[PDB]
Amino acid sequence: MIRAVFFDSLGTLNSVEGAAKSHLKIMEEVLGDYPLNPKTLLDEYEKLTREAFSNYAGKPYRPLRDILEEVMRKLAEKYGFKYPENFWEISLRMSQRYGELYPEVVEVLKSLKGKYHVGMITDSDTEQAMAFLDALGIKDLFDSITTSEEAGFFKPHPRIFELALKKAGVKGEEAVYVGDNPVKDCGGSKNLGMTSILLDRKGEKREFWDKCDFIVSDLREVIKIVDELN
Ligand SMILES: [Mg+2]
Repeated sequence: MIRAVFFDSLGTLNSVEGAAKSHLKIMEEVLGDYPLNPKTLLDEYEKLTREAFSNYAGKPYRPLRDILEEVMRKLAEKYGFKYPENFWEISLRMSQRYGELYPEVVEVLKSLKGKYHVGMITDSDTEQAMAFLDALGIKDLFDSITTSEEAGFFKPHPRIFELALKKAGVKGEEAVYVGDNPVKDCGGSKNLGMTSILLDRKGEKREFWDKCDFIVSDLREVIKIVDELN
């Protein structure tokens, strides 16, 4: 039976309308006064990271700090603004301020907790992951936090799911994984036997609904699915 429920972080629990805001303010901070539109830097930044996250998918871990910094240095040299050494520090500050949870998050974690092992599986560095959960105040709502730094590999590599299943002591078939990336989340968890639930609040990922077992648009639908399976 289902004795565990695992969630992704970005795009699943934190409001993308909140991450987007934070990132804009990060770039505004880095610039300010400099004759470059902050929104233009943001879009170029997102393009570069997207490519970096694409190139490391399912491969050996490498500090996200070094990756994201190679990108900013690239952009600073390209546009001529001062590379902020405290880029990593400024990033966190803006997250803790403008980053927020989707409305039903606490509600859902509470229900699943107690009766089912509740864990997190993220590609983020371990320290970044802790500070983040601590900022949104949901650290103690999890029984386990599993990261790529700990597994040595990024999603969808199987090792990051295996490790989370071990920390829990359950078998893949006895576990569920909730995420918003059809291939990285659902495709990855699937290789371990886990039951996959794709979150798609905007109803856009219709094109990739088949790669997943279930499709929800509100995390409250997960408690339903679980019991239905038990
Ligand atoms: Mg995601």
